[PDB]
Amino acid sequence: GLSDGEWQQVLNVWGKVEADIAGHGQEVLIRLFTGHPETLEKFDKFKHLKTEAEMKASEDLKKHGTVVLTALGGILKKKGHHEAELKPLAQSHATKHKIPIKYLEFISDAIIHVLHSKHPGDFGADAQGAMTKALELFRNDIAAKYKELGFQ
Ligand code: HEM
Repeated sequence: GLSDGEWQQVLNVWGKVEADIAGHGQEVLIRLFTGHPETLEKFDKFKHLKTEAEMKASEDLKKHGTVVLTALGGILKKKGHHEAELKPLAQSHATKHKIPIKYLEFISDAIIHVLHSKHPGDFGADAQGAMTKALELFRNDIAAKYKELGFQ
């Protein structure tokens, strides 16, 4: 549950991501895969990437980064009213992709990391607080659908 002020910050920060959605998406996935290599194993089309150089050079990884952040942005722009947007993602990630909620925690923190890296001194304390809350909300609503499905 975010305030309007907080949502305003979130969508303000998001404007940064939208100026370069592929570059941000790329760096988030790279930060995830290198921070937590077990996550790479969930992708049959990235599992071949051994090195970070190969990750950086991967146009298909950048492509998927675009897909992921496009979906997250659509959800964020709903300001919490994202049940229709979120339900199919929860279902596919639980039932088809089999992604534990721990990995959503991982990518949440990775987004925070990337924003500081790409915008040092331009991602203030209030901004981080708002973005973190928004990602927690997202995660918590997925977690509810996971529980429903009995998925661990
Ligand atoms: C912000 C969090 C995330 C968002 C918004 C997101 C969004 C999406 C979308 C829109 C797709 C394609 C449609 C679909 O299959 O439902 C997808 C596919 C996929 N996602 Fe996620 N995802 C997120 C996090 C993760 C994480 C943390 C993992 C694994 C560690 C993951 C694993 C996958 C895999 C394996 C696919 C299918 C890839 C393929 O073979 O095309 N996702 N995701």
